[PDB]
Amino acid sequence: LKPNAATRDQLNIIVSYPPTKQLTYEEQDLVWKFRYYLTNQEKALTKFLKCVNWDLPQEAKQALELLGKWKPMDVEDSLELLSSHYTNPTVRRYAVARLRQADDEDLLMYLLQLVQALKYENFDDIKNGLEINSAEIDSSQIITSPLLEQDLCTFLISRACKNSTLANYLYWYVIVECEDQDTQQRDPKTHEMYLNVMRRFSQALLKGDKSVRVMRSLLAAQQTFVDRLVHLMKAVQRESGNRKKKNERLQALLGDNEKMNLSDVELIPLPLEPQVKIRGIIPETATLFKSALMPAQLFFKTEDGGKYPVIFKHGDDLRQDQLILQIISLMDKLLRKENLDLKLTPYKVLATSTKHGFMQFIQSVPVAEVLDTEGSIQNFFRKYAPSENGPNGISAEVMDTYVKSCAGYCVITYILGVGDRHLDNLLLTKTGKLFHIDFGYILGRDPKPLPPPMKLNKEMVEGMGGTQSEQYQEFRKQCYTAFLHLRRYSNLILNLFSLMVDANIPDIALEPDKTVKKVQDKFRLDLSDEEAVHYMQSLIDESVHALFAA
Ligand SMILES: O=c1cc(N2CCOCC2)nc2n1CC[C@@H](C(F)(F)F)N2c1cc(F)cc(F)c1
Repeated sequence: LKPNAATRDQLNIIVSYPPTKQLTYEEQDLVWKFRYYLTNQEKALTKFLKCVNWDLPQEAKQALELLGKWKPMDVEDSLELLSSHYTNPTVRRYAVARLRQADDEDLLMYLLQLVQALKYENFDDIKNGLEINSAEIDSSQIITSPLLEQDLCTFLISRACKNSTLANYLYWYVIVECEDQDTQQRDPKTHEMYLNVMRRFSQALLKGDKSVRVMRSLLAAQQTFVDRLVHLMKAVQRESGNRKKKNERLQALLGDNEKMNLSDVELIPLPLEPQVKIRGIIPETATLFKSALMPAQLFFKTEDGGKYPVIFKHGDDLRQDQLILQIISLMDKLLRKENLDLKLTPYKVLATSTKHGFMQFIQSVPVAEVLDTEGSIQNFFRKYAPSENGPNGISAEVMDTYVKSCAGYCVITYILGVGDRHLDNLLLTKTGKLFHIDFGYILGRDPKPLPPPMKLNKEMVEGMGGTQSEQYQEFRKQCYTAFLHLRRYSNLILNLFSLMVDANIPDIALEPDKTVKKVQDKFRLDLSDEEAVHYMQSLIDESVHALFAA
C-alpha cells in the first residue's frame, strides 16, 4: 500500500512528466501497483488514467472506483479528461463535475475548447435530450423559428440559461461548428450532434423564465442582424467598380433601414461583445479596407452614445485568429493574476460562421505607416505624447506601456510560434500599446524557409532607445518574468490546445499530433526557473545580434 522512499521518489518523477511524455508499460505498472497511495496527490490522477485500457471493461471499472476516491482535481486537469484521449462517459461526468465548481468567469475562457469537446461526448445522449435529413435543418433558422449527474451538453446549456454573456458565446461557437462544411462532409454524425445541441439549447431557453425567454429573442435578433449584414456584404463584394463605387453601395444599403434594418434597430447585444448593446451601424462612416479580401470597417452606435469600430470579414475563416486572440486574452488574464499587466491588446474576435466573422478595431497606426510618415517609433511618440522630464522627450507613462507591450508580445508570439511577421502586422497606438494582427501563420509555420524563433525587429529596439538604455534592461526583465508566469500555467495552455486537435484550424490540421509538442517545447519544461531565465536572455541576445547583422 505505502511505497518506500526510493519508490516514492520514482513516482514523483513520473508525476512531474510533461503532458506529451508517454508512460512505458513497466512505468505505468508501478503507478497501477500504488494507485491507492497516489489518491492523496491531485497531480497523479492524470498519470494514473494513462495506464488504463478503456476497451477493457474491468480496467475501466477499477479506474472509476479510484476516480471517485481520488483528491479533487483542478479545473486545468479537468480539461484533459474532456479531450480525444478520454471517451469513457463516467470519466467525462467527473470532468464536468469539477467545471461546476469553477466560476462563469473561468468557464468563459475555456468555452471555445468546451464546444470542441462535444465531439467526443455521447451523440445518442445528446439526441435523446430533445422533447429528417441534416441538410434540411439550417442552423441560422433554429433560434429564429420557435415552436456526476449532468453531461457536457446538459452542463453548458444549464450555465448559459443563467448567464447572458456565456449564452451569447455558446450560441455563436456552436453555430460555426454547424456551418462547418468539412465536419458536414467527413463526419455527418458530428454535424448532426451540433444541430441537436443548438436544438436542445433553443428548447431550454423557451422552457425558462421571462429573462431566459428574452435571451433567445435577442439571440434571434443577433442572427437576423448578422444574416442581413452578410447579404449586404455579398451585394457590396459583387458590385462592379472600384473601392469608391463599392463604398457608395455599402453606405446606401445601410442607410435604407426599411430594406436592410441595420442603421436603426432595438437595443440588442453585439455578438462580438454582448456587454455592449447596439443601436445600429452608422451608414455615413462605413468603408471597405484596401485589401482584396474586401473587409468592412463598421462603426456601431452603442447604448452610451459611443462608437464601437469593427472589422466584419466575409469569405474568410476567422477561426485561427479567434483561437490565438482567446489564448492572448487568457495569457493576459494569467499575467494580471500574477500581478503583471504588460499592456497587451487582446482585441475581441468572433466568427459568426466558417465564412464570416467580426473583429474589434483598435485605433492604431501600423509600424510600416509610422516609419513612412514619422521615420521611427520614437519620433511618433514624441509627436503625439511629449514630455521633457520623460525618456528621449517621450512621456514616461507611454514609454512604460511600450516596453511592457514589446516584452509581453515577444514571449507570446514565441510560445505560439507566430510566423509571417512584418511591419504591417506590428501595430502601434498613441498611448504606447504595441500589438500583433493577422494570425495566418502560427505554431512554427512561416512562408519564408528557416524562420527565427523570437520575432524581434530592429525598429522595436530603436523605439526603446537602443540596447544600452534602462528601458531595454526593463524589456529583458519583463521578458523572463512573463516567461516564468506563463510556464506556471503551462498545463492549462497545453490542455486547451489538446482540445483543439480536431478543430478545423489550418495550422493545427497540418500536424495535429505535433500541435501540443510544438507549444510544450517553447515553454522548456526540462529546464528549471533560474535556467529558463538565462535561456530567455540567450534568445534575446541571439535575435538582437542576428537583427543588426542583416
Ligand atoms: O486581422 C486583422 C486585424 C486588424 N486589427 C486592427 C486593429 O484592431 C485589431 C484588429 N486589422 C486588420 N486585420 C487584417 C488585415 C487588415 C485588413 F483587415 F485591412 F485586411 N487589417 C488592418 C491592418 C492594418 F495595418 C491597418 C488596418 F486599418 C487594418
